Amino acid sequence: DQICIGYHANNSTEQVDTIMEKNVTVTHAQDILEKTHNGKLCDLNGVKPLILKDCSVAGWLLGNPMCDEFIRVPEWSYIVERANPANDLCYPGSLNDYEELKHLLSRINHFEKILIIPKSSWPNHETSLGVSAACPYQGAPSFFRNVVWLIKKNDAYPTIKISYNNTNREDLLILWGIHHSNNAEEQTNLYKNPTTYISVGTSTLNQRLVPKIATRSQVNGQRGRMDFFWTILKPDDAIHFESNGNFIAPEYAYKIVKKGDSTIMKSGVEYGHCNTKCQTPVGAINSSMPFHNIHPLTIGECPKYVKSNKLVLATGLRNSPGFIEGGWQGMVDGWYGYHHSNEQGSGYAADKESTQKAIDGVTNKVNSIIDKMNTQFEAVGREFNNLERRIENLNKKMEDGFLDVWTYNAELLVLMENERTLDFHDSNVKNLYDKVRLQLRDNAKELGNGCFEFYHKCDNECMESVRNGTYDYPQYSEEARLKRE
Amino acid sequence: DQICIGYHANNSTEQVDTIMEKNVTVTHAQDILEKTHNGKLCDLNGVKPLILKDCSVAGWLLGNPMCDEFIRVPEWSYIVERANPANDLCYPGSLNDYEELKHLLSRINHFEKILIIPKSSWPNHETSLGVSAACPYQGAPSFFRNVVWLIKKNDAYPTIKISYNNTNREDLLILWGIHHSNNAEEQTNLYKNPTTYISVGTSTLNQRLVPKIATRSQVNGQRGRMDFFWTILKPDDAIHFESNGNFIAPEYAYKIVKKGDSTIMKSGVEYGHCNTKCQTPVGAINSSMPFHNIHPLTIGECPKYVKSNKLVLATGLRNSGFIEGGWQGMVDGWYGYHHSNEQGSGYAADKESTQKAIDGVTNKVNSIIDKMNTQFEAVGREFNNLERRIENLNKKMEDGFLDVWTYNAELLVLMENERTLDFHDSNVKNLYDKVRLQLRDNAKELGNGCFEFYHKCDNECMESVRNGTYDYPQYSEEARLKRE
Amino acid sequence: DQICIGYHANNSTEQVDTIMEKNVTVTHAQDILEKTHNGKLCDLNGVKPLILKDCSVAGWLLGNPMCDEFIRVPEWSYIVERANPANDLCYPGSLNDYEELKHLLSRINHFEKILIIPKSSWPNHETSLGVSAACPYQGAPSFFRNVVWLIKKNDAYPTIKISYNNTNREDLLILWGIHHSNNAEEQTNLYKNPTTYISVGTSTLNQRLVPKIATRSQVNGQRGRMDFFWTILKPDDAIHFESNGNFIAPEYAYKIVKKGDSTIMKSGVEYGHCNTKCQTPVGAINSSMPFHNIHPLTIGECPKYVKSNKLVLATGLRNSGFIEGGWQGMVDGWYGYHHSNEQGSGYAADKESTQKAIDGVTNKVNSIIDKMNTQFEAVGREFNNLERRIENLNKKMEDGFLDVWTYNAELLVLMENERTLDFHDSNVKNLYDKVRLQLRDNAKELGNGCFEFYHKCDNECMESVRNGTYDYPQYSEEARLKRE
Ligand SMILES: CC(=O)N[C@H]1[C@H](O[C@@H]2[C@@H](O)[C@H](O)O[C@H](CO)[C@@H]2O)O[C@H](CO)[C@@H](O[C@@H]2O[C@H](CO[C@]3(C(=O)O)C[C@H](O)[C@@H](NC(C)=O)[C@H]([C@H](O)[C@H](O)CO)O3)[C@H](O)[C@H](O)[C@H]2O)[C@@H]1O
Ligand SMILES: CC(=O)N[C@H]1[C@H](O[C@@H]2[C@@H](O)[C@H](O)O[C@H](CO)[C@@H]2O)O[C@H](CO)[C@@H](O[C@@H]2O[C@H](CO[C@]3(C(=O)O)C[C@H](O)[C@@H](NC(C)=O)[C@H]([C@H](O)[C@H](O)CO)O3)[C@H](O)[C@H](O)[C@H]2O)[C@@H]1O
Ligand SMILES: CC(=O)N[C@@H]1[C@@H](O)[C@H](O[C@@H]2O[C@H](CO[C@]3(C(=O)O)C[C@H](O)[C@@H](NC(C)=O)[C@H]([C@H](O)[C@H](O)CO)O3)[C@H](O)[C@H](O)[C@H]2O)[C@@H](CO)O[C@H]1O
Ligand SMILES: *[C@@H]1O[C@H](CO)[C@@H](O)[C@H](O)[C@H]1NC(C)=O
Ligand SMILES: *[C@@H]1O[C@H](CO)[C@@H](O)[C@H](O)[C@H]1NC(C)=O
Ligand SMILES: *[C@@H]1O[C@H](CO)[C@@H](O)[C@H](O)[C@H]1NC(C)=O
Ligand SMILES: *[C@@H]1O[C@H](CO)[C@@H](O)[C@H](O)[C@H]1NC(C)=O
Ligand SMILES: *[C@@H]1O[C@H](CO)[C@@H](O)[C@H](O)[C@H]1NC(C)=O
Ligand SMILES: *[C@@H]1O[C@H](CO)[C@@H](O)[C@H](O)[C@H]1NC(C)=O
Ligand SMILES: *[C@@H]1O[C@H](CO)[C@@H](O)[C@H](O)[C@H]1NC(C)=O
Ligand SMILES: *[C@@H]1O[C@H](CO)[C@@H](O)[C@H](O)[C@H]1NC(C)=O
Ligand SMILES: *[C@@H]1O[C@H](CO)[C@@H](O)[C@H](O)[C@H]1NC(C)=O
Repeated sequence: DQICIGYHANNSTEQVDTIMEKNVTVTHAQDILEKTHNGKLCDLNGVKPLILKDCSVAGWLLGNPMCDEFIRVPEWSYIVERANPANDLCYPGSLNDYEELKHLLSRINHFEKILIIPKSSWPNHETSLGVSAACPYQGAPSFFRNVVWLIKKNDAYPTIKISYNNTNREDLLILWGIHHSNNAEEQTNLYKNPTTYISVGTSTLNQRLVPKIATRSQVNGQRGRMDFFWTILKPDDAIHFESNGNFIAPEYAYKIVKKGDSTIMKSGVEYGHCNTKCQTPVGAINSSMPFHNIHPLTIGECPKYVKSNKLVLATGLRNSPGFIEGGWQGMVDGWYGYHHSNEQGSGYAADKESTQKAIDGVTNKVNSIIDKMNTQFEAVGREFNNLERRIENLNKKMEDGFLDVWTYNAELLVLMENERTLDFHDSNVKNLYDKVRLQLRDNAKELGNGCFEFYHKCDNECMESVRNGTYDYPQYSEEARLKRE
Repeated sequence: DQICIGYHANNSTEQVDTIMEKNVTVTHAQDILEKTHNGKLCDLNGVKPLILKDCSVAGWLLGNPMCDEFIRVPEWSYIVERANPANDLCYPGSLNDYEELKHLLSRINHFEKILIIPKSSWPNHETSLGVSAACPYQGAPSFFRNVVWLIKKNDAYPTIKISYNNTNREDLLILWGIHHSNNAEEQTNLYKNPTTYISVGTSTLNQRLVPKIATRSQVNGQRGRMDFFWTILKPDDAIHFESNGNFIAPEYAYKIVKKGDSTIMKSGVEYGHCNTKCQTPVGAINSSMPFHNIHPLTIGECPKYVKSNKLVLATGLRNSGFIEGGWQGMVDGWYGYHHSNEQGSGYAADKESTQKAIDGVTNKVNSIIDKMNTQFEAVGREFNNLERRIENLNKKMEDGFLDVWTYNAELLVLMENERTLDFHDSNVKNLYDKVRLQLRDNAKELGNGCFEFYHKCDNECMESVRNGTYDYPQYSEEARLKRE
Repeated sequence: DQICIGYHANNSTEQVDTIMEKNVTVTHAQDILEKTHNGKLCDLNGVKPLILKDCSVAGWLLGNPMCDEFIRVPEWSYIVERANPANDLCYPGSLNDYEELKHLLSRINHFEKILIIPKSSWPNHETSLGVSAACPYQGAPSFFRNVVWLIKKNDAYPTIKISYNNTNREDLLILWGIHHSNNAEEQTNLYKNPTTYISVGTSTLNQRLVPKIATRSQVNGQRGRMDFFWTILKPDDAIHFESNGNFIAPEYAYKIVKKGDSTIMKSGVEYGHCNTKCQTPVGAINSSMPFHNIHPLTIGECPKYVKSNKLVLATGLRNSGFIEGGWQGMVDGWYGYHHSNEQGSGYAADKESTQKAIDGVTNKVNSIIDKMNTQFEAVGREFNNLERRIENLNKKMEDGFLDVWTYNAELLVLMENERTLDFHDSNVKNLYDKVRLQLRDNAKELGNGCFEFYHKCDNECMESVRNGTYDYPQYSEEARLKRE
């Protein structure tokens, strides 16, 4: 006749590492690292991204003939660009502050193309001959759709003086450019005048562009270049152009309303008609876990990126194949409990109160570590050019330093807390064993294995009497007194 | 006749959370989060700020007529500027490298205006016509006080060639500028010469400026523009100017002595006459706590900013089981005993056990506070509209450290509070063990944290049990015959 | 008559602090902070540094006569410049994007100087008169060796139009330059061409340079200046120069193959002919420790820099559940017993319990060391005077991380030290409870961790209780009357 107190055992193969012990198989565990993604590019917080297909932001904006004339998506959360975009700037050249303009255009709440300077405005210049082979539409020479390459008319290029007053209530993005000639003959042939200039003026802008006529390498079959420039014209301000040649004049402009900032994501995954709080170039993370290892360049409210394959928190008990030699595989209905083997039968019992008290606390342990990382803001990727490598290395030092801080702190926290959890489980059993110690002072002997040697007989009902804390010690005290022999 | 053990209880309503348990009332606690500021702007480590009031750095350096002429103070710890300063470049234009100038001027050990090029130095040029409505003073057109807008004299503008050798043993901040005419007629009207230049050269400078005669939009009623430039002439170098028009010449310069940095603060709070090691745009912080939630953009040896409303550390016992709860009747300690005797009944406290615990939890709180390193850091936003990528980097940095310090501080608190509550429980159970070992069969294990005396213990006996000097041989026979 | 459960004591003078207790003398400890360096500049992962000595990256690159040697290292891992290199640009001027060039050049896999434009290519110009006293060689006017200063021939300077196609499969770093003369006479007496230009064109480059004839200050005896420029010619592109005069033309160029990044180190210590994974400006760190306090500016796979001077982890026990403890006699374990009978008295140790403690504390120490993730990094200052806002961002980032690692590492030591000392206390209590449970009735507990055998037990039964093989029915209640 004896009563026993032990812990639970199941068939789990999951192991956890603690600060002092490694590879400790436990009954229950919880990974706080997310490794699952959608494999698709989703909407970010309800807004659809801008997916440019093998075209760059410059190509799309300036109107490369090989790009969708109108995306007519007025709003986007992020811009999706392929790694090495194909079409780009068909006529060789450059766009000023490109990387800044891209940051400006990463998240837009209104985008609408408008016609600010119609070709009718150029009565003494040729608007139809400004085309090239480097800019093709269906094999045919063409040019950027949103600008106008003006050339001489009647061997004469009269000085242009045109102004546009932004009557709209929205800011305007206005793009224009300068054509660099190749020799003096080419200069006079397109623009009668040999010495040329472009002057651009707004309330904040004061620009003097002058063409550079030199020998250059051939790119897309052209040795000349075209440098482009942009400005943001505020409501009720006016832009003032003046030139006598080499002018790539604006024809269309863009109404921008910008309330937020994002980044240009470089990815090739397809739009999945989904929504997500966190987008990575490889797929979307819908998770609440504090840490992830999917991809560094996330956008949105994301878990912290760590260099870890697994971060498993123990939520259970040491599994089995110290007074309590091991756990009971037969106690399938509890975490802490009792065992009896009286004259009538032998059975396994579970301590509901002690069990729930621990299940609540251990889940509170996981939820605390999970939910205290409520610090989730917005994020960005890569945005620096070839002569900005020092700032790029700055961003990399930062990302790596944060990588090291989160990974050390997360891996150590799991190790420190898992040691405490397993200890917390050990202390719970010992207090239960001390509960029956005080209930059966001399009416039972200390066997030492977590079991108690009943001098007197207990029925299955007396066993539930030691359990339930409903046992009378003087009821059987004299029987134990005689059992001493 | 019985003896018991029990922990102290208060009227405290303070609640702490642990890693496994939430909303646990305690008798004592401490918040390691600073939440208060003095509501004023103060001297930082003894040095008064420079409060440009509705003036920008540009309009104070150049002489805007609506800004303060004199530099009252030769040194400052930080600059305070309003959000959208009203008096800035009154004539429309620009100041080169303005953010870097601002950063340079943000903390200065010595600033002193000096006249470098007297207005007498310009005999064949006009020194008095160079005003504008855009820069008004007392109802009349004026201009920046620290430079000169030279104009033609007798319909002629002789090519200027002037040099200034720095003989001041300290660096000099020198400013000049270029005037952008509006049309070829304006140009000859102010400077007879239609094509003009400005050549500035030092030991390190090689600059050539040319006006941009072009149609611009009216700002402050002018379509002209004035671009200003600057430089730091070293203590034995000379600056050489040459121009034949459009020259905004330097008249005054500043002797600079720079030994530290500390960004421009944007606040509208008034200057209280106080000192602080830590200044925010809303107020100053006088604290030794590790963490705070006052403002992101501090200056000085400040606590770490976190996104937390409170960081409370439990330093006491759980407030009102095996001990059946706490004793609100206990007044003179944290761990105590209960005499229940026919001679007398009362409460007593373990003097050493309590003091060992209050010293430890005090060491726990003091350790968390004292291990924080405070480095002088000036957090400010110093990037213009075409510098938004670098601003994003700074944001990511600020935001990352915020997320680290908040996560650590929140989890440190939860974790150490679970340990603090179990540390009180272990110290209590050790007192139960001391009494249990001294009286095995002489006392009875009631199980509710109390002992049942078979023997009748004097109030002198009761102290001996606490003193750890009970003699089981004294009346072990009493218990033998009592067990019936 | 007595057996006792006690712990080890030694003669260690090492103290560690804990979250609740300070200056706790322990038996064994481990400092996880590295403080020692060999005092030499070493190779990084088997690659030699490039130790420019009193020469700048521009002097070495452009071929300063005073620079001691031509190109000698074909691959490097980092560059070593002296704080203020003495040589640099012997003729006064500048080099465009010098700090971005120094970044690219910081870690180069392949580097080879090649002759791209021989002097035979300048028939109608003079390639021999392009010298200056500023570049002095051996007491004689000289000049940069990798670039040629072209001068008129027969009072004529015919326009240069020249193209170099990159026929190599490696990229080519090409440097050219422009000379700013001082007055219109010097311009004619050197280039016989009053208005001059320099156009440089590649597949990506489209430059126009025009001299600035202007009064400047004397540097190294020259009021003139030379501004140099560089570009990277890709493997099948060609560069095209055109120039009326003032051309400092490329003679030599460098084959570049770049496959990783580093930074430039400012140090004066010398090569030790050693190899390391981690390099500071004062020496090299060969350590697995997670934290170090040597220098902030490290290149390589380094530990985290912290401000602390001691991070001592505790691996043993307190030094003078036995109340006194402090058994200086025990030498072969941490936990053990002590016997007392007619044969004699001596100390014994528990092998199974002690070993699991040593396994545990060392696995903790290893876990703290081993869980640190080290990335290759290069901490250096790469910003100029008009970049001090970026420098501050760097400083804030560095200083922000220093504060993060210092606090967390300090609390880690403190928290885990106190938990380890207390877990050892649980282990000696596990031994006492095992002994007390077996001696159910035949023995009394004295209170000091010891047990009084009423029925005196000799050497033979001491091993049975120790081994857990104690036979309770074998000898029992022999002398109940010993208690009387
Ligand atoms: C307008 C044109 O086609 N010019 C070509 C030139 O013809 C001259 C003619 O226009 C003029 O009236 O009379 C002179 C003789 O007095 C010439 O007959 O002949 C050159 C020699 O072959 C051509 O150069 C070639 O240009 C090629 C590129 O063609 C395009 C281009 O597709 O980019 C043709 C475009 O029509 C033209 N654009 C405009 C707006 O007129 C451009 C433009 O000239 C350049 O892009 C500006 O730099 O050029 C190849 O580059 C080829 O290698 C080159 O020989 C002239 O195109
Ligand atoms: C010096 C002056 O007042 N010029 C005004 C000009 O008068 C000319 C006269 O100076 C010359 O001798 O003879 C010609 C005819 O042969 C003229 O009579 O007349 C212009 C037409 O109204 C004025 O333009 C107006 O300028 C306004 C601004 O006035 C100020 C200013 O307050 O900024 C007046 C200042 O005295 C003057 N500064 C200097 C140093 O002389 C400036 C200066 O001209 C500009 O700032 C340079 O761009 O202008 C308004 O802008 C108004 O809209 C405009 O019509 C000439 O001011
Ligand atoms: C060859 C000669 O005699 N030139 C005369 C000048 O030497 C003299 O002005 C003086 O120039 C001095 C430095 O002389 C060099 C130099 O840079 O070291 C000597 C070089 O031969 C010469 N290089 C060329 C390509 O001609 C060089 C060059 O002229 C300048 O560097 C152009 O910037 O000058 C020194 O700086 C003296 O302080 C200065 O007086 C002038 C004026 O008298 O007449 C020249 O004939
Ligand atoms: C463990 O027990 C569950 C009970 O449903 C069973 O489904 C599962 O297959 C078992 N796993 C192994 C490895 O036996
Ligand atoms: C340089 O060489 C290759 C092969 O000869 C040729 O394809 C290329 O066009 C050349 N580039 C120039 C600018 O001459
Ligand atoms: C643009 O139009 C409005 C209304 O006619 C006017 O007030 C404003 O001054 C104009 N801006 C410019 C630069 O012309
Ligand atoms: C996202 O994760 C939560 C649990 O973290 C889950 O309940 C939810 O179904 C997931 N979202 C989608 C679209 O499946
Ligand atoms: C709690 O007790 C103290 C005196 O011990 C008293 O000053 C204080 O007002 C009391 N607080 C409450 C809420 O009763
Ligand atoms: C400035 O003054 C001192 C003494 O007159 C002189 O030694 C120095 O060369 C001068 N510096 C310049 C750039 O003229
Ligand atoms: C700052 O705080 C301390 C501690 O509360 C206080 O004694 C003092 O009055 C305050 N004084 C100053 C100068 O900040
Ligand atoms: C402590 O004992 C060791 C021998 O193991 C000895 O080398 C050392 O000098 C001793 N230190 C002191 C302070 O006695
Ligand atoms: C680094 O330290 C260990 C231990 O002292 C040593 O065995 C090893 O030789 C050292 N390696 C180098 C390259 O110095």
